[PDB]
Amino acid sequence: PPSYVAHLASDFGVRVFQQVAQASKDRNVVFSPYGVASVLAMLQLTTGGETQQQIQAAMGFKIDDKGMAPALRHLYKELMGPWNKDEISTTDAIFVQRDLKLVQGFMPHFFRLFRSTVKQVDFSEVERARFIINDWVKTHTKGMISNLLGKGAVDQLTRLVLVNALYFNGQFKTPFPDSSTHRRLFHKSDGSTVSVPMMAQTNKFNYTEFTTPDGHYYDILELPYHGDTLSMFIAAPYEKEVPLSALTNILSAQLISHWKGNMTRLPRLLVLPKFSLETEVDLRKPLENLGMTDMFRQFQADFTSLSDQEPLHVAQALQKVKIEVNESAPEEIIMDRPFLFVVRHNPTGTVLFMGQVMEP
Ligand SMILES: [Cl-]
Ligand SMILES: [Zn+2]
Repeated sequence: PPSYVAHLASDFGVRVFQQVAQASKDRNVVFSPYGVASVLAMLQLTTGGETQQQIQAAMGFKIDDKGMAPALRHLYKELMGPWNKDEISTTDAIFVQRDLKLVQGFMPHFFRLFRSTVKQVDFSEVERARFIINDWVKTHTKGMISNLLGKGAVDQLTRLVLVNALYFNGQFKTPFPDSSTHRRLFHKSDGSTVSVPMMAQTNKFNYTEFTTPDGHYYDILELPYHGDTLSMFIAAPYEKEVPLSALTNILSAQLISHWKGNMTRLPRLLVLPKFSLETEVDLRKPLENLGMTDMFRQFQADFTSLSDQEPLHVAQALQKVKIEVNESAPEEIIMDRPFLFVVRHNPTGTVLFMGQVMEP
């Protein structure tokens, strides 16, 4: 049912998300499982030796394997095509220090595969190199993702920067009435409460309930987008006493597919907090946790496919994502507690976005 590579990409990106979620247990996190898989799929082409092994081992595939590069290319083009209706602004980029002899033939080879190019910049001009990179990222995200590199992120010694940014403000197939949006009490994991804008809509929603292995029931709702291609999945334990982590730790691309397959439409009243999350994740620690350590270590990093004439290592590997959820006697579903969301491309089964709303 899913694309073989879409599954590999999604499963990989999900494992990375779980690493971020475990690190920031009680903070908001919005992440792109597909984005991180994609930028790391590209990194495979620049990477060699042990550094490549670690990435390949973690992703479950080699950009080397036959048809693997086309597959990703087709997947991307499928996700970003006009037929989707619901726009997704995304960008990735490898920035390399200028005046470093690159492996003759790599540039055009990288382009033939991913239809992107490696950008060369002078990190010597720290603040200029930083603006060049940030303005690129903003320019290629409808101007939505700004300042992806904060002051200090890069210095005159930076030689390789890895960047990925996404913005999504989708429009629901069935919109929430503006009039129903009101301030409502949200219960945070620590037991405290804040009053936040929540949307309300009675409709025949896609819904189903799963149990955690330990037997805790949790609600899952699917909110399709007007393009009939993407869907948001909202999931959270029914019992507030059960932490959201109980879901995040069992999460997988495959589980989400089962959620979808078990959905039935039922007259429901959904109260869902209106929210706008922006998050930058430093991919280093999460990726290191998954066995990919070489790529960040100066002289141990093997990027000999990109440049064998001079040592390289990733100074920064950063993803920044902005997601906005807005308006665009039946059973009552109130998301007044920390919950997961998943944005999914259903035709391919790709997990584009994933996040936890710990505090709207
Ligand atoms: Cl919680
Ligand atoms: Zn299955």
